[PDB]
Amino acid sequence: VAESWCYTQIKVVKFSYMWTINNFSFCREEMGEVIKSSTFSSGANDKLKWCLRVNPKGLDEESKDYLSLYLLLVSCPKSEVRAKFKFSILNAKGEETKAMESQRAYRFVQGKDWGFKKFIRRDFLLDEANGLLPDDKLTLFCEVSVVQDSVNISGQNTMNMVKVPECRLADELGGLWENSRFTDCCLCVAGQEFQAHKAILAARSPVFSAMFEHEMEESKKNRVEINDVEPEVFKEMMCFIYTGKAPNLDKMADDLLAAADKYALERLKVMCEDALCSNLSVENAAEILILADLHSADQLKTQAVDFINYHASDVLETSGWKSMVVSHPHLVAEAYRSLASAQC
Amino acid sequence: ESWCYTQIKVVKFSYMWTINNFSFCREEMGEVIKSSTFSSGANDKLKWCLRVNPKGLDEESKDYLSLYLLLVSCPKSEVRAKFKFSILNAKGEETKAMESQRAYRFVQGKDWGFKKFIRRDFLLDEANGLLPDDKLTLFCEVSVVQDSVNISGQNTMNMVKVPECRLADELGGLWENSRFTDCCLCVAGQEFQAHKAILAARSPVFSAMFEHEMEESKKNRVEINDVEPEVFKEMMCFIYTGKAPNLDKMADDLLAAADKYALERLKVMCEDALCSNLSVENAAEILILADLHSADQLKTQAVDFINYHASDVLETSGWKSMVVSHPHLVAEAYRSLASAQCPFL
Repeated sequence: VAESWCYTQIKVVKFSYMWTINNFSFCREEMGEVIKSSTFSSGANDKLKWCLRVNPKGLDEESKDYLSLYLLLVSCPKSEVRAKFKFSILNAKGEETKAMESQRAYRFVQGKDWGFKKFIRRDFLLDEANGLLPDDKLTLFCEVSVVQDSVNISGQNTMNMVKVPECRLADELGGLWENSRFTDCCLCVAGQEFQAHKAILAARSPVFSAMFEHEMEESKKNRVEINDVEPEVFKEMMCFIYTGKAPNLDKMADDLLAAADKYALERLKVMCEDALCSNLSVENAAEILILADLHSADQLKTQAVDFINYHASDVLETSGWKSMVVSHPHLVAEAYRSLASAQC
Repeated sequence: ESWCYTQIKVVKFSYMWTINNFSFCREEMGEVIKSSTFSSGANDKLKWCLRVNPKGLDEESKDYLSLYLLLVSCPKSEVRAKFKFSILNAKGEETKAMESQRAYRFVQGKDWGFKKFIRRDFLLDEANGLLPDDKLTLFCEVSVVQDSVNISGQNTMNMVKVPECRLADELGGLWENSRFTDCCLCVAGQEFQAHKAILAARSPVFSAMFEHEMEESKKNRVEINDVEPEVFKEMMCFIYTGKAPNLDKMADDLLAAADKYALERLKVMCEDALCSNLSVENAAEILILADLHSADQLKTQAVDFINYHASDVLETSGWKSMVVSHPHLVAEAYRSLASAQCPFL
């Protein structure tokens, strides 16, 4: 309807970073002495690289009590990148208070530097009443808004007289479980019967498939001894194997995660990690560390280490952490190495 | 999320210096009191010192006492330093002492400092309380700072990220290894292997006769002749890999196979591929194929194309061939035209 479908959508890659200028009150690398930062990227593939250039005393003498900051593009593929940036003045609580943003999105090319002359006054930063230098530490928050804005669409306005269902590989196999049809062999776990067959299980499971052919199916095809999981978790992985999804996640993520680690099912591991990553807590941190370590969830190890870094004030005395300490010296050694060396 | 950090290392150390009986020292010297060396902070890396001039080295310093600081030893020529000095607050005096405003480069063996301090008699004046037991206490703070930084930081994190979904890898991976050879189907000479449950699920027609309680005999001597082996391989690739890159040039045979196997999905993709294949010279053949295969969507598209391009479609002899061979098609086309064109004589 309406012939054309002009739906021009603007793609804005928004991402922000924060500074840490140690003891700015007496750095005094002024009047042309260049200072750089850590190069940073948006994360969406490696094309864009920025480096800051701060002048405590700005170039030219007109910015005597004023400072000017310039963002420089070190190198990028030639695409005439257009982007927008903003900065702010920060408080002790780490929230932007006096936020100033660039009026327009500035066109960038390789090696070009864009910034505002006399960006901000020196004395207001140095004002004691404003409290912008807690422990003489200066923080500066920047929010980049790189925009591509390169999209052209033509056509088509197909009325779609016939509705085409998508691929039916999952639901057709998903609906066969309750019917329990075409099950050649038996399958019992923890004394409860779950009628399934080894063909599709072998097809959708390399571990069992390797285990299937090697000197069991000749004799013990009908009965296979499974005890690592209770039926409530085995049915969940069964549903995941056939349907391709495990909707009952949050209530039973942990034991599902352990079962996935036993069978080396990476997708189950990461999605259970997603379920449990949001559930990080002071009281539950220790058992999360132990479960991640036993399951070799390195990413969950890192996130839990970060949680301990941010909550060392209270997590350390928790009885779970003490149990981890007495039981798992290696975990606490790793935590000490991370929080000591990387942080300092 | 960067964690810029940007450490700027500074080592603030100090060196108290106290001269016993300062009144008597003014006479038995004219130039310098070379003090002892000192170090602290970073593992005693740097040796520093100082020397006062109770009597001025030069005429300018004859008016004002000079405490002109010196460097003893250092590894690097470039050493930026801020040095502040005062009295050791015996009474209440945290003022009256100056500062070094600008960071100066301290090279090996060189001396640097200030010299305009105080009048000599005023310093010796007891009213100012600068002679505790005839001693001169100093609170000499030195702050060395370094070529900037040690940048980074990074703070690269966005949740945890997940691997690619693994529906197709399991099917494709098993086929490549050629493991679990459940059956050997010999069709057109070439031998093809496959499994039971997946073929039954994807193809209901294959599931039809294998549901009749006979499977072992048929698999050993399966009869497949309506479809060429190449289209069978294309079917295998579409089922397992999930793509049919060369479907465009084999739509007719693949569409016929889908009709035989009652594959609505494959038939739909075949019709869609054939939709963007109509030309001005072979429209009759496409319409005949659509009618034979009961392609309702393709048949309707062909009818619309003919209605639009009848000025040239009827010119070709294919229309006359259809008229002679298929009178019922002409009859129903005329019925549709008359019903659609109610007005006009």
